[PDB]
Amino acid sequence: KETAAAKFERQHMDSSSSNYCNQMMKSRNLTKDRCKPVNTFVHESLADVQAVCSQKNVACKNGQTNCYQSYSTMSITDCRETGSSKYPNCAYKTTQANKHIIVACEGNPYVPVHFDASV
Ligand SMILES: [Cl-]
Ligand SMILES: [N]
Ligand SMILES: [N]
Ligand SMILES: [N]
Ligand SMILES: [Pt+2]
Ligand SMILES: [Pt+2]
Ligand SMILES: [Pt+2]
Ligand SMILES: [Pt+2]
Ligand SMILES: [Pt+2]
Ligand SMILES: [Pt+2]
Repeated sequence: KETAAAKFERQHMDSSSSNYCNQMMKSRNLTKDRCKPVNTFVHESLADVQAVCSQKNVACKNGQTNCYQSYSTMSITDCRETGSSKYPNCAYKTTQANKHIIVACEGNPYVPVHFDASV
């Protein structure tokens, strides 16, 4: 019964080390049945990420036009499973950057529902 907006917050928001991704991928239920291979966390306020839905309108990867690019760079952590990672012992490399995010927005209130990319 999780909404698309709630799922985006669970997978992609960290509004709060080398082991960050190992710990975060676990606590967000992204290693439950399989190791989710790639995931990005946004290290910004929920308000600042929701505001992206009023910024630069762009096409999404899938061809819809409800995508938005952040005008500002944001603090993000990229998590990517190692070559040698095997479930249920899921292993991630943690990479920090300052990049624009692209999100899909839907619904009322009009908030992020899908992490399209970082640029
Ligand atoms: Cl969707
Ligand atoms: N930027
Ligand atoms: N971060
Ligand atoms: N997403
Ligand atoms: Pt951070
Ligand atoms: Pt952080
Ligand atoms: Pt930029
Ligand atoms: Pt989606
Ligand atoms: Pt996602
Ligand atoms: Pt997707």
